[PDB]
Amino acid sequence: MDVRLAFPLSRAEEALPRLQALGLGAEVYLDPALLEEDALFQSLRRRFSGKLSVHLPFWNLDLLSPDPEVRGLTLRRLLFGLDRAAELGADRAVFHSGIPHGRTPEEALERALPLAEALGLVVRRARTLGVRLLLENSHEPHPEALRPVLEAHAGELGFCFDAAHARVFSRTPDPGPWLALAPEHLHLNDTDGVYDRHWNLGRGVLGHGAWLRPYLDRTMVLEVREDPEASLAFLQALAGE
Ligand SMILES: [Zn+2]
Ligand SMILES: [Zn+2]
Ligand SMILES: [Zn+2]
Repeated sequence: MDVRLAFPLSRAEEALPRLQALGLGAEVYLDPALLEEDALFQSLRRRFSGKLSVHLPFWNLDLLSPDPEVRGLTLRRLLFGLDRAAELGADRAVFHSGIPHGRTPEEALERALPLAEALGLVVRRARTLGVRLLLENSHEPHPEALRPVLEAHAGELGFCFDAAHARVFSRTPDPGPWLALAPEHLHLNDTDGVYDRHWNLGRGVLGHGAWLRPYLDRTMVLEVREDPEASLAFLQALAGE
């Protein structure tokens, strides 16, 4: 199994020893404040070899923001993040759609093709660099608003499924409709069904045993804020039956 630990670049020193010890890959979140810090990228690239992907910046970003300066910043953040991903030898880079929380299905759907268009330069940059670009669900109420973005890009854009985001932020809490988008990348954790807890698998309400087994051959990222061993042990028991 390709199982990776999520951590911010800002906590790499702290997460690396634990990665080694558990034989995990990495998905590194590119702290916007740290994007220009050449030495941190050099240090990481030397100190880790093993499968690596990145989470592109996302906080307060949206390619379709009504604020033109936010749109500009968002584009710069995604493109620079992709440069850094390539430097770290990342296979994949994950990003959010930028959709605000609480849009209606109609509002989310209307953003789909404008988003596909706005992603033109980002998809092109990823292609040039040899980095696979993945869109993750966040606040979309239903997977139908992501489907046209994927289709417009005709296989050049992949999907990362985060089940907790569907459960706590969307109007489609069941994993089924989201799984129908064929995620190649899974963001794994558990939640109480109220907050995006980033707890270990087995600790919450998502019932991964009921739906996750078919996806164990895909890249899985433990997006867990506590020690991730319990999730790795969950995955291993799931894999053995
Ligand atoms: Zn994410
Ligand atoms: Zn996620
Ligand atoms: Zn989350």
